[PDB]
Order: sequence, then structure tokens, then C-alpha cells
Amino acid sequence: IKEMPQPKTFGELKNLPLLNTDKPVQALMKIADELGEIFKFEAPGRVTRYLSSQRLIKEACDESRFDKNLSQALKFARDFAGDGLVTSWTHEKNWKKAHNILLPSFSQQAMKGYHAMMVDIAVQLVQKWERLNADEHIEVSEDMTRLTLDTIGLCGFNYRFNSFYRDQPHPFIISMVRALDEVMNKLQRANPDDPAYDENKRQFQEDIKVMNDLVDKIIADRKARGEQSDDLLTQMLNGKDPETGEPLDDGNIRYQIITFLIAGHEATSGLLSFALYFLVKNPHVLQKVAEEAARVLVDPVPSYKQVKQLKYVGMVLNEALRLWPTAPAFSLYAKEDTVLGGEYPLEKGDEVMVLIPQLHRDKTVWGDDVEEFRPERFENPSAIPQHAFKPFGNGQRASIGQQFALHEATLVLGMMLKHFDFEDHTNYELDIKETLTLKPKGFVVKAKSKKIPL
Ligand code: HEM
Repeated sequence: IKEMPQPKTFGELKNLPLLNTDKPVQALMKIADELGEIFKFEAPGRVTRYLSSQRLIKEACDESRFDKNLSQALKFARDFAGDGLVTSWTHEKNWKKAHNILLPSFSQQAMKGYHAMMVDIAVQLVQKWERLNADEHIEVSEDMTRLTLDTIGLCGFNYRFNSFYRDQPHPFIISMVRALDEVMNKLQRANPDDPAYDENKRQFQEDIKVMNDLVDKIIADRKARGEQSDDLLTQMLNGKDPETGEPLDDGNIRYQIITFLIAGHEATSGLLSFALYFLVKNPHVLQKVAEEAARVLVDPVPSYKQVKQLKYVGMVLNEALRLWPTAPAFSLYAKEDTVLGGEYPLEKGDEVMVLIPQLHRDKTVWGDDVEEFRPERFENPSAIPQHAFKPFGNGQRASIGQQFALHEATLVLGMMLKHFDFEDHTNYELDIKETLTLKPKGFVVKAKSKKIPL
């Protein structure tokens, strides 16, 4: 019925140079603001459409019709993350395998086990902060990465990164980032396969080794342990497939460790920053949360029962996830020829790309008060129409990490607010940094301790 809009083009460079910025996802957000609920984005060799309406995304999330696609980002990350859970097709052997063997360690009862371990890390950060001098401050995104990377480490593989013991960032993180930059960077390189890009290839290739250096070291610390863990490394190593009958390959085992080491802390870092960013800008909300935290968290350290009982802290996080989904995009492909919206024709295997932040700012569904931070939006959570809100993605290919991140971050956001008054001491104008995921760049706060003992 209708042709699909398309932003400015540059001859054979098609759209590519529109996203020649350090802030792509946000440029994509502007174009979606100019062009509307869907638009064609062509780059040499790839074409993909970006959806922003709950109308369209509604259909796209329908699995009978669309399956998960590897966006050009994931097809590049396959270089280090192989065919782990995140970067593999539903149709590959190791997905459904990996899926059944690992899903168990993510039930809200596996949570129960992970709690003490989360607390371990949560106290480490709380103490880091009680121990700062006046005139010292808190570099927020840096600290959250410390925490969330210590947790996926300690819980996932029983491995202390001892992130707090360090003021120079961790030898694994450094490389991880260059990697997750070379990825974010090959994208905007029209012919990504020739050199000049051989200096970069080698830089990439020298980071993969460094990661695998650590993956090798983690396999080795499990060996010299009086191994006991229920932890997901144990699961991977010894588990078998109900569906199939076999255990996972060793090369696949490596890929998943990297996958869980990256996905594990990356997304949940941002969401905390963003959460805490919003609390310092919306001090009414802050005092509401302050209140809940002190009322519920009565024992010196929180028990699992208590964290599930932080109902409003859950809403603030969802609302932070609403405005700034830290994993802001996912792709899907036309299983069959079809017509999205009764309006837009697509052919088999045509790629489309849910643009979460714009889906999360869709008036016909949320209200006209979209840019505003109001958690109360989450009270009757029946309210959200089907597929209005998707920080965690869709159907069978959604974040297996949902319960976990959310438990984690509830617990941590819980404790900070029990323990500290906060001051945006510089009047931080928001600066979103984009690796694959989003997070506040240079967010800094002071923290007046409320002298409550742990
Ligand atoms: C609040 C934090 C998190 C956010 C916002 C988030 C977001 C997402 C999104 C959007 C996807 C789907 C991408 C796609 O369809 O291509 C995904 C998948 C995935 N996430 Fe998360 N995630 C979070 C936390 C975690 C955590 C803590 C873990 C580790 C336990 C994790 C592990 C994974 C894995 C393994 C997948 C691939 C699942 C599959 O395809 O079978 N995530 N996540």
C-alpha cells in the first residue's frame, strides 16, 4: 500500500554516513523523530528497516512470522563470542542446546542461591563509598561496572575480579571495550573487509586473545577448586540436553563464558547509572524510594525475601529501562513473505530492527507525558499493552538474564538509598555514551553517608 520513508542518501554510500557519529543509536532516534513509525536504512550490502511504533513492533514480535536476526553488530561479535547464546541463530544446534542446559540457572529460585553472592559485592561497593573522603566523589558508571562485573564473575563462574581492589580498570575490561568498539566501528566502514583495516583487525585479534587468556584462566581456577558450585560454569560443563542427550562442546563452552562475561555486567551497569541518574533529577521520586528502602531493608544485610519486597524500586528501574533501554535495539527477519501494518511489503528474510527507545516514547500507548520520569506508570502493570515495552527483547530469544539483572539491581539500588543521601554536585547535564549498549558518560555525584552499619 505505502512506500517506506528513507533519510538522506549519498550516492553509492546510500545512508551509511548518516551514522558517522560516536552516538549512532541517538542519531537513529532523531531520524525516527523526523520520519515516523518506520523507515528504510540502506548501507552498502545491507538494508534494514527501523520500527518505532507499538503498532508495527506488535506484529514483528509475533514469532510465527519473525525470528531473531543477527544485526550487523552481532555478525561481527561472532568473532569472539562465537555461537554462544547471544550471537547464534535459533536454527543453530548450540542455541537450543545452550538454551535448555542454562535456562535452569535463571529461574527465580536460582536467584535464591545467587543472593548471598550478590550481597558480597553489594557490600563491597557500599563500603567503598562510606570510605571516601569529603571532596572525593563517585564516578557512577565506572563503579556500577565494577559491581556488575564482579557479580557475573563471582556468581557465574565463582571468580573474583576484585574490581573494587582496583582504581586502574581491569585487563579484561580494557580489551573487552576495544573489541566492543571495533565492532561498533566496523559498522560505519563501508567496505569493512580490506586494509587499512588490518591494523585494526590485528588490534581486534590481540584483544580476543586477551579475553581468551582470562577464559583460559577461569577454566583453570575451577580445576584447582574443591569444585562444588551449582554455578553456570558447572552447569555448562556437566549438563546434558533433555531434548538431545549430549553435553556442550568445549569450544562452545568458551564462547558462552565470554558471552556471559560481556552480557552479564554490560547492560546492568547502564540501567543502574540511568536509575541513579533519574533519582538525582527527580528528588520527589528519590524520597519515595529512600523511604521504601529504609522501611523494607530492616536487617543489617538484605535477605532474598526482602529484595522481592522492594515493589517501587522495581518501578523506578523499569522506568529507567523505559527511557533508556541499555540494550537499545534488536533485529528480526521475515520468516516468510508478508505485509507489516497492512501497509509495508516485506520479502522472506528481510531484516527489521526494533528501536526500543523510540518504542518506549510512543504516545498512542504511554500518554503524551513520555519524556517525563514517572514510575507510577508501572502500578497496574496489566496497563502496558502487548509489546509496548521491551528492554529485554522478545519471546524465546529474550534476555535469559532478566530475573538476574533485575534482582541484582533492585538489591543494589536498594542498599545505596538505605545508606546514602545523594548530591548531583556538578549539575550533570546528561551525556549518553554508546558502545553497543548505552550508559551515562561522566555522571558524577557526591554521597552523604547516613551512618547506617552493615
Ligand atoms: C538490565 C540488564 C539487561 C538488559 C537491558 C538486557 C537486554 C537484552 C536484550 C535486548 C537481549 C536480546 C537481543 C536480541 O534479540 O538480539 C538480550 C539477550 C540476552 N541476554 Fe540480556 N539483558 C540484560 C541483562 C542480562 C544479564 C544480567 C545476563 C546474564 C545473565 C544477560 C544475558 C543475555 C543472554 C545470554 C542473551 C541471549 C539470549 C538468547 O538469544 O537465547 N542479559 N538481553
